[PDB]
Amino acid sequence: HDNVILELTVRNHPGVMTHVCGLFARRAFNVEGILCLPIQDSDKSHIWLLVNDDQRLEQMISQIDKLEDVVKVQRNQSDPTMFNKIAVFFQ
Amino acid sequence: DNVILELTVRNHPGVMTHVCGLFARRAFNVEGILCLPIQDSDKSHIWLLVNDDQRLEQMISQIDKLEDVVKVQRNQSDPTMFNKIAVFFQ
Ligand SMILES: CC(C)[C@H](N)C(=O)O
Ligand SMILES: CC(C)[C@H](N)C(=O)O
Repeated sequence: HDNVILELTVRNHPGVMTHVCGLFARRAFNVEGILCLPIQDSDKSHIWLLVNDDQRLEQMISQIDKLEDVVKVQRNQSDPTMFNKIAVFFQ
Repeated sequence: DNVILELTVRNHPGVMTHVCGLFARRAFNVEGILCLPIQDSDKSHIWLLVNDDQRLEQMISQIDKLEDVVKVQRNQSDPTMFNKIAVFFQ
């Protein structure tokens, strides 16, 4: 499984997830898993995307950070099996 | 006060943009998301944690009408699933 996990720190405002996924949509780029949780006592959230490793990711990652509501992006700084662990309880 | 809206959708690019776009076009914030692929299928499950809202009534028929949304279920998952997940994440 050549997947990578992008962990985004975003503003918790309407529209943010549509802007982020929209960038994958415009590249015909499937997102495999998503988690989004608010960060307590803040106006921000984390979004985790699970996507396949692709030669276009580095430029897409740069495009994600340029979004006004994305304050930060990390790649493969999350538990690599988090979606396998979550799935076990919720399927 | 929150509710989970549960979608079965086609696991294809742009599908999550179409779903979240419905909320964005109403300035309706989404508090929690989980999306997981359904194994041995072309579908994924999406759980959306949102404020139970008079607006969420009008939205629900809009979501169901999306070509790529296979099924909509509402209030069938305890909203604490997101608190349970959260105890394990930074
Ligand atoms: C963080 C994200 C899910 C944002 N709350 C939105 O509704 O687009
Ligand atoms: C199901 C959803 C996350 C879809 N795979 C998409 O990339 O929009």
